[PDB]
Amino acid sequence: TIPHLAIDPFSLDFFDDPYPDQQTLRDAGPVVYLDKWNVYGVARYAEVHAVLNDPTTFCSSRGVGLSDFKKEKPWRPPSLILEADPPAHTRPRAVLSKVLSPATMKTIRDGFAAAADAKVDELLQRGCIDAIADLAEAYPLSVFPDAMGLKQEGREHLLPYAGLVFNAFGPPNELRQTAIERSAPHQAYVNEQCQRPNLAPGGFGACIHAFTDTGEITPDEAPLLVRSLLSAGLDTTVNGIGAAVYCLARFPGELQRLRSDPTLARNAFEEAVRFESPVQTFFRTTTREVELGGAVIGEGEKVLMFLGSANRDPRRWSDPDLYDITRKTSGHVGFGSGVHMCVGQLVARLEGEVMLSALARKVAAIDIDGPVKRRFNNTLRGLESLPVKLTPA
Ligand code: MH0
Ligand SMILES: CCCCc1ccc(C(=O)O)cc1
Ligand SMILES: [Cl-]
Repeated sequence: TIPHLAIDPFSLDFFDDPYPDQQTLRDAGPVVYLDKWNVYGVARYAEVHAVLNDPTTFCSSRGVGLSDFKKEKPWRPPSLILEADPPAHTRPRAVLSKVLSPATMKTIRDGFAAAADAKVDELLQRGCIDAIADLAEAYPLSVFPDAMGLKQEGREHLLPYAGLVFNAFGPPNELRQTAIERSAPHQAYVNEQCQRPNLAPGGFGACIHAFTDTGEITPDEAPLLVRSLLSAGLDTTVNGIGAAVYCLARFPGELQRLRSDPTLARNAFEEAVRFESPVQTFFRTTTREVELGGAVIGEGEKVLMFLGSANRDPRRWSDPDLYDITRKTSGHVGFGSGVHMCVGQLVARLEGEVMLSALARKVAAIDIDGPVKRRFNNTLRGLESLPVKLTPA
């Protein structure tokens, strides 16, 4: 009654061109079974959205990766927010919400925007750049580690530690095993910067530690909460900004509309998050037998959500394969949905907005002038190299 497919969604063939296989998964039915890894899969918008908004049935405490924490030891201590269900999740989420709050964005907006404008000026003087290393990576590295309050030395561990966290959500393929086999130096760096003494005052990390007085989190919880932001806060925005530049390179008609109204910068980024979905997939675990779209799913089973596929489901979106910077993007699941919805989305949207704003005002054309290279990750989608030529406005 549930179709069985042999598609491996964690194979290099799938990462290269996931959209044909994603249509196959959507059209096979609301719920499929993935024989390769012995998990259920949901790829339409309706079921992906329903799983995300039923945290009691589809829990996160047994892991949001393939590994089931009731069966295998986690490779690192589980996240206190990402891999926690209510009520345990509520207090750490509230703290992170207040740290990354609307009121907090007012404190950083001018600095984030100025660094965005400075970087575009620096790239325009170079002309032929790599939009990944020189922009998608360079810009967030110049604002987020400082916003975190991190020291200057050692920041080369941040992106490797991030790509390790997102590879480790996947199955035990070579991508995951090769990452974990090199983890120790990055884990040691990250775990040290989470201690209150090593975080500059006024930064995100210090603010989390200051929330131990309220009774929302204890002092021993604060280091793992800083770890969350160092795990989720950098590589996702890199891939998001990378995707936006990619989209503007592939759809010059949208760059022209953006140039003619730079207030579209925020929705241009949001649409790139829908269109590319930097976070492609992750898992939930069923706490009971549950009927999902006419198919019953036993207790203790892993359910794989295709977030990128749900952001391109024609049953929910009009012309989903088109990059449209004036689309009503509200309702996309690129930031998740429900109680776990990305608590750092204001930081991501801010970085994306001010960077697309800088490009909208300073750049007249973005032309790909070199081999594009994809970066392969079990959970992240994005580019390794994007050779582009920037033409000043
Ligand atoms: C500064 C911090 C920060 C930034 C920036 C950030 C940027 C991004 N993120 Fe995202 N992310 C951050 C910190 C988190 C946390 C701590 C959590 C876990 C929240 C919870 O309650 O479990 C999270 N993000 C949760 C999520 C989830 C939902 C996970 C789940 O349901 O299990 C998604 C899909 C996500 N993110 C995507 C993205 C994308 C896409 C971007 C950027 C374009
Ligand atoms: C399922 C991946 C969502 C992004 C993410 C990664 C890590 C954390 C964390 O370390 O808590 C949170 C969210
Ligand atoms: Cl770690």
